[PDB]
Amino acid sequence: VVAGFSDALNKGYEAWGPLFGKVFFAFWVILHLYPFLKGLMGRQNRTPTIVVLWSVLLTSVFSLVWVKIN
Amino acid sequence: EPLSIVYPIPRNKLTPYRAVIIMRLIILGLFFHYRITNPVDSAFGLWLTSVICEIWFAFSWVLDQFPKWKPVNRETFIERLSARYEREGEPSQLAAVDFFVSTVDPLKEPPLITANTVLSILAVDYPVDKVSCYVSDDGAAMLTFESLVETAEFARKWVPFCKKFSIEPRAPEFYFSQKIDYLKDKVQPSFVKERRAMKRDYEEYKVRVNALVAKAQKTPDEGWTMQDGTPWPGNNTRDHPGMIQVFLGNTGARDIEGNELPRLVYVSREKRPGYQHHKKAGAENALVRVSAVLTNAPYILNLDCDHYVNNSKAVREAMCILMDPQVGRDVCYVQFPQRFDGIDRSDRYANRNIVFFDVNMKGLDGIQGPMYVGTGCVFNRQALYGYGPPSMPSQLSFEKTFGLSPVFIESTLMENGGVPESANSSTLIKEAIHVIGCGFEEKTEWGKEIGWIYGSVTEDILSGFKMHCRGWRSIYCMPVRPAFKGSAPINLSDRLHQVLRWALGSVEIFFSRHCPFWYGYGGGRLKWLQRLAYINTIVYPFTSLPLIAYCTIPAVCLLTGKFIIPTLSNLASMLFLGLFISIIVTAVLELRWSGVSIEDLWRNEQFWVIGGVSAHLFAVFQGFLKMLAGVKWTTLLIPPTTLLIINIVGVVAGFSDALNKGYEAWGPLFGKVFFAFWVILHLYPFLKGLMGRQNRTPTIVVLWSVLLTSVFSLVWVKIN
Amino acid sequence: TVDPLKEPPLITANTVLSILAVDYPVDKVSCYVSDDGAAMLTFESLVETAEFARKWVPFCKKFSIEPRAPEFYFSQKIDYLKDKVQPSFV
Ligand SMILES: OC[C@H]1O[C@@H](O[C@H]2[C@H](O)[C@@H](O)[C@H](O[C@H]3[C@H](O)[C@@H](O)[C@H](O[C@H]4[C@H](O)[C@@H](O)[C@H](O[C@H]5[C@H](O)[C@@H](O)[C@H](O)O[C@@H]5CO)O[C@@H]4CO)O[C@@H]3CO)O[C@@H]2CO)[C@H](O)[C@@H](O)[C@@H]1O
Repeated sequence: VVAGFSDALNKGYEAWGPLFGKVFFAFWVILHLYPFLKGLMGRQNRTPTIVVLWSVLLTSVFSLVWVKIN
Repeated sequence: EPLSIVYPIPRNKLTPYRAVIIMRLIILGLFFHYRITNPVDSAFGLWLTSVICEIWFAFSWVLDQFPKWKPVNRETFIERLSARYEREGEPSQLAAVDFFVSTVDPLKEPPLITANTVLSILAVDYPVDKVSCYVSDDGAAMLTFESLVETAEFARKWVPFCKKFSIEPRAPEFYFSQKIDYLKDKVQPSFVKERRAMKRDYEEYKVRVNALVAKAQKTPDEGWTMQDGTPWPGNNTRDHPGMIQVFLGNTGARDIEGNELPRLVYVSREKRPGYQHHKKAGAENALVRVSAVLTNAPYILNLDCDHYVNNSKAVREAMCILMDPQVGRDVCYVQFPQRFDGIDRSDRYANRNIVFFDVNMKGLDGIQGPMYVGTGCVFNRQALYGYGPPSMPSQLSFEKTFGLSPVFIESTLMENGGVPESANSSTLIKEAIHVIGCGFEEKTEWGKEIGWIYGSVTEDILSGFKMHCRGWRSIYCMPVRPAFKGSAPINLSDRLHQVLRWALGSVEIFFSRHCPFWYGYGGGRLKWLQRLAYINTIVYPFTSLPLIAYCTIPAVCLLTGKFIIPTLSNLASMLFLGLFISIIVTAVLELRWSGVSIEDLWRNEQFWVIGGVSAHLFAVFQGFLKMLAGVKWTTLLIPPTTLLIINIVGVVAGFSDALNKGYEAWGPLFGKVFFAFWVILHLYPFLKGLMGRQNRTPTIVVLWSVLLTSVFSLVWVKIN
Repeated sequence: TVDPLKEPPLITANTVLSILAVDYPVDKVSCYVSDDGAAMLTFESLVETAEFARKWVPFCKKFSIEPRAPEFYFSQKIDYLKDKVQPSFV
């Protein structure tokens, strides 16, 4: 989703329709699956963490920077 | 047989750590070389400040991360200790232990906690003839004396029950106030009735102690009077003779079953007007001297009022560590991890601070051992006096170095310990009273180079460093149970004052004669890595001076400069990515082998940033002022509040100014805003709690105000 | 009181005990209880509360405990042995 998400940005706004449909199905699968995987690998369900958010946004910059450079 | 074994990391988590940290160092070096050479950034002062602060951070990090190299683990074997040294069927051959407890004043902290810790000390699993407890007070208050008198009877009642049913923790308050199932693995048929009766007795004792505390608040004009009908010697705090008393000893009371109980010695020093007395260095040193006279124990276990003994095995584990001819000869003290209790789920205060106690302390254990912290340490008596490691690496001289008293010199001349005369106990009490005289430490080397290193504020780390410079080695033992649990501060003012005190003590040590940069350089006997770790621990507050400037940088860069650094696809961005991924992978891999929760590292680093922002800054400025010569929490919060407001106003104003532009900031705006967001996210959670009534939900009104203020800024920009 | 079924008489009895256990001279304070339902349950509850107050008033007035309501006092998780100095309190 993140890789294709960036690949849609490079296009000239031609994915305004297709991107949401493809992303929505991925979001449905992830939203169902993610909460379970968080708890077993996480110490509490009240607050998953704040570091993973930092890593995710930094990882978002990672893919974005690479796409701009390659 | 080996009573304790010390095994390093299994090497499945250590070589990858070493490789990743070396890669990080190489990447940092390449980054700094490229930054120094190629870019100019079109501005000299801003770029110079950024690069110099980054270089200072790099030096700090490289000098702080190396001590973590070569982590080491350890475990002890009480079963084999008992099998060999206990020698069932023949007299025991276990060394004596002298527990120390020091109190300042009963009003600031209730005497109930002191009584609880005294009971926990008196209810350890060790032969009664060996363990001996000592309690010292600086206030010389009769409330503490009466509390100890009542605690003597309560201990007489409580010790047989605890030692017979092997209950834990030994502290009565902290044990009865437990919601864990008390009937879990107890097989004694008559446990329930005994527990109920002992609980009722403990409640009665609590009532009596509360009555004494309430009575103590009223001061008669004639002064305090004892039950026997004698004026209290400690009427005037400034001027009063020193007094020594004995309880629950072989001479005193005995247990209900007839067995004896460990002796408890209550010592109050002699203080006079015009005489300089140290806060705690002069109390523990006097305790060491008076113990050397009364019961010469080779091992002295130091503690505090708040901290009590959790499990009745810490003494046995210390004996296991210190008794081995191989791994017990060069050992000087066995530092224990001081764990705290009464922690909520949201530990926003980060008072736990176990990343230091586990990731860093164990890492340092490999080279030369941990540092004295001020609680839970079994010092070697000879090491405390100062002799150097055995098998390294005149009478007038002995008088000069130790003191004028000849009895103390004769007692300390014995390596094994004990009392050689073994007679005339009353004369020994008189000799102890003489030894605790105010003028004993006038021109001797007490404290200066022998005992607790005299210091204005902080001396534990100084004493540990001084005694390590002589070639000694220390151990770090982590039992499955904490074995030393104590109450922790729960508010923010106390925590801020404590961190400020630590920073001030570190700065004072740095500016004093005992400076690692140019101290302990004769004869070696100090590992280079250990000296590097000491330098890290001493000059850590100085990083606040560049940290404040660095965290201020983004606010100005986003408003006036409007630039950070030109971006080059080939090399600059690649180096940025390398650093960013290397730091996170290093953190994860380090956490892998230490069993630390991921959120704990983030919480600790944000707390460290806060302390650098305010506590370390004020401490270092006060250090400069004191060195040149020769605070409220509200004032302490001024720098954090100022930085938060300046950063938020700058980021919002620059966001509006970039929006007014024709989409020409698509890269630079994100680049400039990321650093500000990082700083604000590290800083805001702390300020919210102190200015908020709860951490669960900050508020909803502040969100309304923030959106309305954003509308205000937008409207003002549109209209002007 | 309006009716004992809508609200249990236990709360009314607790309030009556709290009223009867105030710190004021016994000759001055006087309590009055009125009912609109005229139910015998309230009368019997008050009759029993009279004996319970006879038992409870000296203890409360001697040990200066608070709050005076027994239902709302015994059901408190705050440390009940906080600042009590009476030797035979337990
Ligand atoms: O516990 C009681 C005991 O405390 C003693 O004082 C201790 C204190 O207890 C410790 O908490 C403290 O530990 C901190 C270090 O002092 C401090 O130097 C260190 O700073 C680190 C920081 O933790 C780390 O996050 C940071 O990483 C950054 C890199 O530096 C950057 O290059 C990169 O860009 O970003 C990362 C962050 O993402 O590096 C710095 C070092 O450069 O943080 C420690 C806490 O985590 O040390 C004190 C003494 O040294 C006290 O003396 C005793 O009396 C007392 O008993």
